[PDB]
Formats: sequence, structure tokens, C-alpha cells
Amino acid sequence: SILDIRQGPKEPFRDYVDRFYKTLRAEQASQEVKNWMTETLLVQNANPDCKTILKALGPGATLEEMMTACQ
Amino acid sequence: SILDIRQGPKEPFRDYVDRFYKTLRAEQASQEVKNWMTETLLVQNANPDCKTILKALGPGATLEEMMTACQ
Repeated sequence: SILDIRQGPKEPFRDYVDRFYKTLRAEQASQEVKNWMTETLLVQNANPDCKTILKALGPGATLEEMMTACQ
Repeated sequence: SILDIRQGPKEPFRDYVDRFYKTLRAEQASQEVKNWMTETLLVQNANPDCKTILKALGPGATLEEMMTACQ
């Protein structure tokens, strides 16, 4: 179900982040899982432009940095 | 780096599974993270036909079942 959280073509990155972590919270994701999801599925399900930017940023970007990049 | 493990267009699913978990093992993924990755990124980075089959199978499929589906 986290799998179906995908950033909409005109959806601000911040709104997609809100929905992504809301879903993790409902699925009782541990902090460890949360860290992994942030570095993987959060990037993979971003929209084409944001996904591109996040991949350029690279793994180990913090959420703060991803949000800056895709604003 | 798990992010760059993607099933090749003619790559048997089993070979992609081998590479996917090898990479998790090198990144010292916990069992909890391993379970989450299996239900999410393993499916997301499968090739177009296999990804389609795995999504039809649905979340909560075991690896055994995913392997059966994409053989």
C-alpha cells in the first residue's frame, strides 16, 4: 500500500511526503524501516522531474535535502 | 544502491532476486527491512512484465509466490 503512494504530476513534493509518511505511520513502520523507505521508495515513487532530481542528489540525502531539491 | 538493482528485460526473476538480496546483505539489512523491501522495492524494480504480474498478485505475496508468478 505504500507502493501506491505516488507523487502526482502537479503535486508539490511536500504534500506527497505528508501522504507517504502518513501511510508508513498507519502501517506501524519502525524508524529503521522509515529510514530505508526514505532513501528508496520515497525517491522511486516521486514524479518524473523530482525522481530525476532525487537520483542526482544521490543516496544518503536526508529528507530535508530532498525537500530542498524538489521545491 | 539497492535502488540501482533493477531486473533486466531478459533477466530471469530468480537471478534478479539473487542480486537484490546479495545487495541487501552487503548493506546489512535487518530481517524487518528485508521483509519491507521484498513487498516494495523488489516489486517496483522488477521488469515491466514481472512488475505487472507482481502488482496483480498483490501485497503480502511471499517471495515464494512472487517467484512462482514471474517464472
